[PDB]
Amino acid sequence: GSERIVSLNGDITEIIFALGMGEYVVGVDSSATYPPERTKMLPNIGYQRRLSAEGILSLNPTLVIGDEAAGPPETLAQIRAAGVPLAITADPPSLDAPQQKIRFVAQALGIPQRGERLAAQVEAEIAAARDLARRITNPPHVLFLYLRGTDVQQVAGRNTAVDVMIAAAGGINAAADAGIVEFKPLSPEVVIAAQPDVLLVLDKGLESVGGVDGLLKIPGLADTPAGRQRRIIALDDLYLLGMGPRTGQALTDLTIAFYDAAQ
Ligand SMILES: [Mg+2]
Ligand SMILES: [Mg+2]
Repeated sequence: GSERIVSLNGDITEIIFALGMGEYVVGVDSSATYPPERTKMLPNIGYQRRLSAEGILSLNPTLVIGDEAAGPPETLAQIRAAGVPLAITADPPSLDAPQQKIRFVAQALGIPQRGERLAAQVEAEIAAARDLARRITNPPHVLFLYLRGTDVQQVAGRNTAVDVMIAAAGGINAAADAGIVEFKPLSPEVVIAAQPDVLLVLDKGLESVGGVDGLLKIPGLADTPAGRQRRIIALDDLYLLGMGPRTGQALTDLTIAFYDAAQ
């Protein structure tokens, strides 16, 4: 019997491939960039937060699977009303999200023992990266910026995935430390007070502002130690924010970079 999975979030998609079940995926979202060579060859269903039932359903799924980032809620009710099985998992901002999503997905795909194996492997890489973070004796102050050209310019504080990543890697989230919760508009006051040692951004956000030169035209950013030293870390969003099987690898990368910033 044929199995036709539609996955609604990139991290969920990454888990499906990592569990060795990628051949059954018929549709993915825009954020599904890993493994790049395999996902870019698959039909897109749109933006994970801006979904239509028509988009999902006309791929003729046997199963629709995602996490709490998938929406809107009303589209999700349309899937269930069509009688297509729908499995939505929680995705909390914590280092426990990867293992929880892995087990949920493996169970939803009837391969729970495979999910225990991958979850353990991922756990091990997370633990190994956190140990590498013990190299840092002087935690750098890090500011995460969420950028979309001039339309969106935001900082991330507490109760986010990126906050967890910054801390686990041995950095201080400078925005969080100043009391910012979730995503808030970036102000010159916040940046200047924070004096971040390093600016953390997304690949596509950094391109969208016109590279490093564009980024440093945002008011307040140039007058920070990060701005003066051009100390910018850019990661793709799925890798940094997704909390998927590669979390331990992103942490290793971040902590290596945070150590350089600490020097
Ligand atoms: Mg401060
Ligand atoms: Mg997610």
